[PDB]
Amino acid sequence: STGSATTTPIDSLDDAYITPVQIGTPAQTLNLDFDTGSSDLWVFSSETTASEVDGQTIYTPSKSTTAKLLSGATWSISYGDGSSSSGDVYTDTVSVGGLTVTGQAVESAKKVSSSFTEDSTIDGLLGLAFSTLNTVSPTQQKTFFDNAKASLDSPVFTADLGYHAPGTYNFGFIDTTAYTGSITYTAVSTKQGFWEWTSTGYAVGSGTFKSTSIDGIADTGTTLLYLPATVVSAYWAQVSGAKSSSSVGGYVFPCSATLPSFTFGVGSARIVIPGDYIDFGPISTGSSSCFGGIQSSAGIGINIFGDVALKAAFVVFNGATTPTLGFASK
Repeated sequence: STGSATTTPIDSLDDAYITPVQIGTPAQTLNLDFDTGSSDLWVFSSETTASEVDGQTIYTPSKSTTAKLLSGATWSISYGDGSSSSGDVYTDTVSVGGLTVTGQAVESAKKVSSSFTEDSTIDGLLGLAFSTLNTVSPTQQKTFFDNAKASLDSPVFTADLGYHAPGTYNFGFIDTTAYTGSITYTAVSTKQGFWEWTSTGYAVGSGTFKSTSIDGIADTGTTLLYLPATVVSAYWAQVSGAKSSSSVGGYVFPCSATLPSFTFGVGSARIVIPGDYIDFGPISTGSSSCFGGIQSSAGIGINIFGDVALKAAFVVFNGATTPTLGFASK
């Protein structure tokens, strides 16, 4: 089997991407944030505290003939931005782009933090990291990809995120029309439950490539590119008027400035992030100060190749017995 679904930016800045997902029988379609940095599929639901729902589409398991309570199961998750959610668990039929999993754990939110309530466009998350990070207790649950894997033509999914435009998540096949050149594959460590890999270095604009190992994760659920302070300083030093602002919480730059590209290494290959991808707009409405898309990972404890980086590539998440990551230009 295979599946193929379009993923769409939630706003004009690509702050996140939503993908439609069919849950239950008859289908209830919710727009989920596909997140290769976590491993829970959770949704706004008929069980979510009423005051914490504001515009989202909810899953109502009582209206699904295939929903079954996963008796005794609870879940609770916190994300790197300080947001959180928790609740109980059903199993149900879940389809993505024509690919169907029966018996998928669908984690129903009883509580969500304000960040989730305030974002009307995201109805929940669909985790695509390794199932060892899944928070369901007492019985850890598998991700949608883990459950689908054996049925797939090939044990892979691919992320092809758009810049200010829709893109594609494919399951079970590599679309050879969707990228240029070849796909370069690189080793993955699963020890922390992430798609964790080592970049071979970087360049800023037309500058010379610096060979240096940068360990980090491929995370579709993080918006920006978070790298070591040395790397990030070298980038913003090439932007006139850029500064790190403690009050704003990162590097900002005048919107009149030209942003250089940023290149990162994948083995001997190179992925170029165009300068425009690094512009995340005014820090507040009407401001001439713009928020940067490359920020320091200092204090996160890990480097994160988020959407800013991933959307410059066609990315293969290879879930073979020994997982690997592939990157191609596009």
